[PDB]
Amino acid sequence: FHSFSFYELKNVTNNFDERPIGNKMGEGGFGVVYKGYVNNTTVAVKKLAATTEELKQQFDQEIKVMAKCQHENLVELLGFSSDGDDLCLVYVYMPNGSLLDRLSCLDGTPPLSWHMRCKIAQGAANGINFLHENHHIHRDIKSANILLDEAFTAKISDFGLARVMTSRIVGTTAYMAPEALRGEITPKSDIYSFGVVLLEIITGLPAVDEHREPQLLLDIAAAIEDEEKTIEDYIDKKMNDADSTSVEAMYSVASQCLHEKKNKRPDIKKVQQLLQEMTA
Ligand SMILES: CCOc1cc2nn(CC(=O)N3CCN(C)CC3)cc2cc1NC(=O)c1cccc(C(F)(F)F)n1
Repeated sequence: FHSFSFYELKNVTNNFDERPIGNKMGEGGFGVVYKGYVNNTTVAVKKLAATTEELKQQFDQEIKVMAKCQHENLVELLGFSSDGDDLCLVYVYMPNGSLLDRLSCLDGTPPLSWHMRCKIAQGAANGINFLHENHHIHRDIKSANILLDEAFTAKISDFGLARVMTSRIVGTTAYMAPEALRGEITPKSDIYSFGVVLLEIITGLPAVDEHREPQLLLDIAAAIEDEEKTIEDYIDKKMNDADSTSVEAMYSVASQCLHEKKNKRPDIKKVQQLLQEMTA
């Protein structure tokens, strides 16, 4: 971890080339992620962009929680830049991008095997466990914020909103718990959001598709629980190694996570155990 010059980060991203394939790898609400090469390693450079004050607060927060953090299932922050006109965060490069992009087979990548999906589910849950052990709430758990390294190891990203009620309601609505949408801040909200990620993994479908019926993946769960559908009907067809048994084990974990009453949901510790029993 050390301070980078804005102009060094500009240089290694070809002046922040927004063309893909180009240096642009992804983007979100809080900025664009660029491929760079600094020191003697390939790096991800997140140039932050929209409130200018809230943006700087999310920047300082990310640094405060991740500056010294090292974990198997969390991204590694290598440094930052605030000396230029734009705020930049620099991470270790995740060559296999986001769980979302790999579930979508973006840029012609092969579909993730059920085996790969199970290990990624366990990894992410191990990442969320470490945060809850250290009394951190993520507040933005989703397939886009689960990155995959050279070995498809799950790495949780985005700690800008990482932390009771609140005034400014923040997060990705497709993944947010009912109480999180009301402004409640609790680690039980992360468990819910993880439940939506498990539905994405089982189905290969994004949490929200405006051109889909139903539009929210949450409804598919609701439809299955009301005996109209079975999970069997929504299992990702782009797999050859998926067994109904272990699929239903993961769906059972997803269902418990997606309980509308926060207190009925399992803790992250119970989620890990149920996901281990799934494979063991
Ligand atoms: C945030 C998603 O951004 C990325 C997308 C990526 N895609 N590809 C692969 C890729 O482009 N292709 C080309 C064709 N081959 C076949 C394979 C797929 C690697 C990616 C790495 C990405 N990000 C990071 O490394 C990263 C790491 C830590 C923190 C962050 C943060 F966002 F928080 F800032 N980002």
